[PDB]
This record gives sequence, structure tokens and C-alpha cells, in this order.
Amino acid sequence: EPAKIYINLGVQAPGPFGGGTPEEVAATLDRVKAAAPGIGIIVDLDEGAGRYTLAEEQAIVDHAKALGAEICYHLNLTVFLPTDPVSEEERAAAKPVWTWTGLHHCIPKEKLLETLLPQKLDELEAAFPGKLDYVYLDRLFDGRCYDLTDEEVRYVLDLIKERGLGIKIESTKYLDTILESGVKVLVDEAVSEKVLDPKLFEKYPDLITVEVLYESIETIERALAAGVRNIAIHFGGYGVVSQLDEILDGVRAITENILALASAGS
Repeated sequence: EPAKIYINLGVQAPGPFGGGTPEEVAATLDRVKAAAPGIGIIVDLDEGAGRYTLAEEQAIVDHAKALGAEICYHLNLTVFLPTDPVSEEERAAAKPVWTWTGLHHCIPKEKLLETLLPQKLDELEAAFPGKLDYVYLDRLFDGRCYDLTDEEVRYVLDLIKERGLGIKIESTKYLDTILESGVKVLVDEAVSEKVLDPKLFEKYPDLITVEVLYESIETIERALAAGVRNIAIHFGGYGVVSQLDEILDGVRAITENILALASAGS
């Protein structure tokens, strides 16, 4: 219920553009922690971008977990049928969808939730045993393949509660059902700016963490005024080292922001 501040670091593998090597990610996390040892860190893993090997992700997660950071991971569910096209009532069960790569057939909603989603979570826990804190379910909750019933949503939220995981959401479509099940939620930046506000902050304060892009004192002031109790603050930058420059500047500016707000509320 007391207000808490978190520093959000986006971590993706090197590509022609930005990203960061495992060594750069570890070096950045060490400097960020040294700059604000009293502020939590949330690592947004896997978010023209490169990809990590599994061993690289494991080394990154191990280093961040040892520092005490929380990890948000992209589950990256396969929701399109095993490329082999389908010819029967499976066609009636596989919703045809056109993406940037043409026609695809969604995996039947029953087979995904029953066997494929729990297996993906089991493979996830086997690779990062007890080291993940939030999971991203874009293709499941906000994809063009599935419209989950309220019963199916609670079944999913039960699958990640069993693994001790929260969820990072890109939309408010299932928000109220998310808090009702008592799962931790990480609200992405530009979710409302892309309607739900105060009521849940007063209802479930310790369940909601809102990620905001820092601009000025108004960023922290508006979040506190709206009732947010956990504010994950993302700074500018693209690669991990470029984010480090913005974070180190932002830690100094945010200290002045909180100090000025404290004198006004005194």
C-alpha cells in the first residue's frame, strides 16, 4: 500500500539496430542497481530485433535474479497450426486468419489451452526454474485467433497462478477478470492511450504495477494522484547501454521529482 518505484529495462538481443549482449545487459543492470540500490528493477526480456540463445537468456535471467530484479518473459505461444495445412473438420476447428505472411490456420482453441499452453509453461519453468515473475500472453489474450470466454480466461490465469506468475497485458479486455483472480498484473505503457483507472488502484493496489515512460515530474505526480502504488518507470533509449544513459540521468531527476512532491505534501 505504500508507494513503490521500479526501473524498467527493455532487454533484447543484438540486431542491426540496438539491443544488448549478455555482458552488456549484466553491466547495465549492475550500474542501475548501484545508482539506486533502494529501487526495484523489472527486466522486460525479449522486448529487426535479434534473438538470444537459450543459454544466453539463462545467463541473463540468473544475473538479474541474483541482483533481485523481477523478470517479465514473452511466452511466444505457437497459435498457428503446425504449418502442414489441414483438410477436414479440422478446417472448421482451425480459424483461418491472414497475417503479414498470408493465410494461416489457428490451432483449435481447445487443443491450445488443454495441452499446448500448459506444455509451453512447463518448458518455460524447466528453463528458468522459479526465476520468472511476469509472463506475456499477446498471441493468446490479444491475438486475432481467439476470443476466450470468462471460463477460459480463469483457466489460463489458474495455469500461471500454479507457476507463481503474474501477467503483463497489452489491453484492458480481461483486466477486471485478471484482478478478480488475484494475479499480479503489469500494465504496459500506452494501454489506455491506445477505459480503466482509479477504481482498481483503490480496489487492488498491491496487484497493479503501471509501466510509464518518464517525461517530467508530471509523470510521477499523475500516477500518484491516480492512486497507483507500484510505478514501473521506463526511460528513453533503444539498446541496453543507451537505456543506461537515460536511466542514470532519470534517477537523478526522479529523486528531485519525489523530493519536490514531498515538500508540497508537507
